[PDB]
Order: sequence, then structure tokens, then C-alpha cells
Amino acid sequence: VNSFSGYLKLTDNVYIKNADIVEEAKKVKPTVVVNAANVYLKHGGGVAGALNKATNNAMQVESDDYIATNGPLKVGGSCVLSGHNLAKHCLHVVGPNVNKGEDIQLLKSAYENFNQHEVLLAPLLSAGIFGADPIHSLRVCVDTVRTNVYLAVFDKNLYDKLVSSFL
Ligand SMILES: c1cc(-c2ncc[nH]2)ccn1
Repeated sequence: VNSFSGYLKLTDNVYIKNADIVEEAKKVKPTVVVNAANVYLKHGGGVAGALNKATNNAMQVESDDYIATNGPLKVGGSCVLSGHNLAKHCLHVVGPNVNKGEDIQLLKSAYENFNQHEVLLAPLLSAGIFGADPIHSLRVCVDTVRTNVYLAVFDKNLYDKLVSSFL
């Protein structure tokens, strides 16, 4: 049993809910929240800006030190950093940004990072301001992630379309 409430079950391991991922994390304090990161961990807007704002910029301060030591992530890669006031840990995952011309085949690699964690609260990778088709992102999630993932879809309209169209 876990703390996640009000999710629709899509598969054995994937659950979905209409919610702002920032609002959720504060209530549940999950072991892992996933950030929709970029390779520079520059959390300016979208999921990353909203998560970072909720940490009072502490996520950005920690991220800048990480990049100064380790250099940029890979597209499709990830790192584990603090969850600050939102979660125990934040898994920063880089999905391909279609609005930068990145290979959408990298979306599966991105979701493979989730399999290193037994339970996660996450957004749909490469969705929102990353520009991918969220219906596609949900299909790759279901076909790639084997661990227990609780997805948050910010747009009520999009949430209803994701559920209604789910095979
Ligand atoms: C994009 C933005 C957000 C967000 N939460 C609060 C303000 N903006 C959440 C998910 N995707």
C-alpha cells in the first residue's frame, strides 16, 4: 500500500491523475519526484521552473553545483539529487526536446531511468513545453517503465484525452 490518492489505474504498474506535479509532491512527499530536466539543469519554466520555484530556488543552487562538478547530462539520461521540501529525492530526467530537434527515439531511453526506482511521482516526459505528443509519451511510459509510476497530467483537458484514448 502507498500514499497516492485518486489515481486511475491504467496498467499493473502505471497510474494517472489530473494534478499539478508541484502541488502533488507537497502533499505526498514521495521517495522520488521526477523533474522534466534539460541537460544543463536550468530549471526556467515548465515542470522544472515550477518544481524549482516551490523549493525557493534551492533546486537550482544544488543543480548549478552538480553541473560545475560533472558537466551536462545526456539527452535520455538522468541524475539523482535532493528532493528538498518536495520529496526525499528528485530524479532529474532529460527527455528529448522536439522544439530543439532531438531524436524522439530517445524518449524510451529517458523512461528507462525510472526502472532504477521502485515508486515514482512523475510528469509525462517530453510533454508540456518539451513539445512531444503526450499520447505518445504515455504509450512509451507504459511500454518501458516496469516500476510503479504515478503520473500527473497538468491539463484537465489533456488528462481526459489521455484516459479516453488509452489502449
Ligand atoms: C508545467 C507547469 C506546471 C506549473 N505548476 C505550477 C505552475 N506551473 C506544472 C506542470 N507543467
